Amino acid sequence: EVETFAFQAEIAQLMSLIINTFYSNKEIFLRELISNSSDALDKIRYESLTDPSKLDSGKELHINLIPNKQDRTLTIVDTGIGMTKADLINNLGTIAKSGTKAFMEALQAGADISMIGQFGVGFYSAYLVAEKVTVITKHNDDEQYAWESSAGGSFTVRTDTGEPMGRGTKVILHLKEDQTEYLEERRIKEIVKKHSQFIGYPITLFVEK
Repeated sequence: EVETFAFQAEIAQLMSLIINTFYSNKEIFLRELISNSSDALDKIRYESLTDPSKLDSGKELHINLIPNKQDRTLTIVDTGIGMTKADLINNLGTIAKSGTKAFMEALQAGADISMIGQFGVGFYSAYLVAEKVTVITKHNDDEQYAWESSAGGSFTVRTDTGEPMGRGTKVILHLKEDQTEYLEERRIKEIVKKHSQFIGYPITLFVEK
């Protein structure tokens, strides 16, 4: 069972702008997704402070970066709070409708696309480098789901049958054919050092055979 949903008009517009605007500083997508992961980890940590059983689904709080050159994917995994089905449908737990409005107002007042994260919609910077994004997620209060979109106005949600995650979110970037630099270890390390050097959770860059 696969359910298909339309993006709200403002999010469709945001996604089209990210896809079609000329903007060379694409590397900021990784900073934005690592920042989202850190926020998600903060949230489950905060809940655990009064209810330790919130971490029964996994005590380790971390961020993994996984490139796969055969599949042409870069995956960002975190063990944060995850998303419920309702969260996924509601723009992956963001205030994306109003955040988009603020972002577009900022752009007309001179802001840069790199400032997307200041408006709560940094997730959508994934489409600077990905033709399709798959999000696998597990929240303590719900089952494991896969969200997916190639833009074009719609996303899908389905129950996920893959490897059970325990708790957290996996963002799988199916990269554009000319964006394969983001699979090279040297490039990922450079970006992490430049933009994410002080994130308060361990970031592990996996390597490949």
